[PDB]
Amino acid sequence: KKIEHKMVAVNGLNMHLAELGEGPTILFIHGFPELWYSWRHQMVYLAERGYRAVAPDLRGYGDTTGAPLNDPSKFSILHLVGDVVALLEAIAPNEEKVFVVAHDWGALIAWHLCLFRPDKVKALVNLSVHFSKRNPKMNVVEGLKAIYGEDHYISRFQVPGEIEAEFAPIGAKSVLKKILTYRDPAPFYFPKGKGLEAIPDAPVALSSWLSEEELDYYANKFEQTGFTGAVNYYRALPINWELTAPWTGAQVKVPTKFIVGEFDLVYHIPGAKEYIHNGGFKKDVPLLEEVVVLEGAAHFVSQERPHEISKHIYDFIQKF
Repeated sequence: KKIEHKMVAVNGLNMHLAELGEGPTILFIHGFPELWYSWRHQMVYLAERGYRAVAPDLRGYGDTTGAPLNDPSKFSILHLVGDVVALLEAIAPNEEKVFVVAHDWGALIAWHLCLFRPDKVKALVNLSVHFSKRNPKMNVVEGLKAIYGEDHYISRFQVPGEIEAEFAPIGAKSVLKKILTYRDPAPFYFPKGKGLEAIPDAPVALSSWLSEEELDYYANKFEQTGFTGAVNYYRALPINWELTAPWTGAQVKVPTKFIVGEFDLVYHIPGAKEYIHNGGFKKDVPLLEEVVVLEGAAHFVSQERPHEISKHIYDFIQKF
């Protein structure tokens, strides 16, 4: 059996969904700047082991249509979780709870899914992005700008049109290659006018996990769609901060496994390692199982270390 692609009408969107296997549903949620395609290895492994793997393209990505690119306010965390809740109702009508696997912005969506609707998630495997406790004093954009300054990627992503104009002359393939092959623990810097010049390159041998065919799949989708839908998620971070005040003090009560690559830039945010390892993470997420750090791996662990990630998912969900 091959991977089946369908379109599902949900939360005002026409959402592209890729599917493989039969049995209990596992929803895979991708991050930035990625696609359903990022789960290619895991869908195969889990389907061959008696699970039904479902991976959509998210609001503003790939073959998912309907979101107003001109309005970043329609890319809030409330809209994104709304999309996922609607999807699950449409595609898993007979499972009250499903398994969720998520990465990066997908992981952020999944954290809030669990906060808003724990009645929908039986267990969670999150990659790269740890639970981010709301800072009472400032939003994420402001907090990271205080640490890393004006050229931080999240800061530079904020003004509509700006980063799109920077990527325009460079091309989708060169931007995507530069990001996917990134290994340095520093955040991305996009100083005005300087293209991809502020981004360090790793030795070529360390990206042998990414074929030219794989890179082309990503590049071809993003050349068509552009980067606006994807980047809009970061533009909604200031409103996300305001809109999430009701959940100050709320815990995630879903059984959870967290996995991160050693060199993931997110893992190197000041204070992140302390939060993760010394009790803060477990206090917000009481059913957090043992945290897994992948030695010698960077941000894109589902593609860089597919066997390790696939087996970690299988072993976790088999416990339920």
